[PDB]
Amino acid sequence: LQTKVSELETANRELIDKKYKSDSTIRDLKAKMTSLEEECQRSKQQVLSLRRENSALDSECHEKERLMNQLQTRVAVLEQEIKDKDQLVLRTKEVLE
Amino acid sequence: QQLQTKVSELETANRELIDKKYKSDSTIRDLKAKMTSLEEECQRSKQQVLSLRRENSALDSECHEKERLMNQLQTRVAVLEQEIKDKDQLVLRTKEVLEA
Repeated sequence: LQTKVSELETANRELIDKKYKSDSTIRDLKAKMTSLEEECQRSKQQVLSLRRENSALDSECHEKERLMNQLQTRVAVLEQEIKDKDQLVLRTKEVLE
Repeated sequence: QQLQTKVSELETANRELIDKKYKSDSTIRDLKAKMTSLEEECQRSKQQVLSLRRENSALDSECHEKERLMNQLQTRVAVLEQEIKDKDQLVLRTKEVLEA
């Protein structure tokens, strides 16, 4: 009789107490997620920053190499100019005999 | 205490809580799933950052060696350009004596 009233009072008090717990779980999950998407956004910007830095270094390595081949060519030209001038200095010394 | 109207009221209150509990549970299941993908996404960008930091250190060392060989060459050019000037001046002074 009044027996089923008690089984139902326990069931209700249990549901309301579970509703408090589920609500705080939702509040906690939403907060744990806000920090997480702020973290993911930070690393996305960090990746993009590092990709820009890498492109910059790549272009810089290209220019350095371009300038280097130019200097190696310049050295070869000057090294030959020396050889030709030393030989001219040698032939002048040789004629004064 | 002769009326079970509290049963009819306690059953309409309970069935309403049970239906709300289904909705709250799927919200929790959906938040937990949205978070698992997000944690996986963050882990993927962490490895992408680390990969890009390795790559950056490599390019930096490479740019440093290129800059080092360039300073060496610029110095070499200056030495050779001076050797030329000194030899041309010797050739000039010999020409000058052969005139006087």
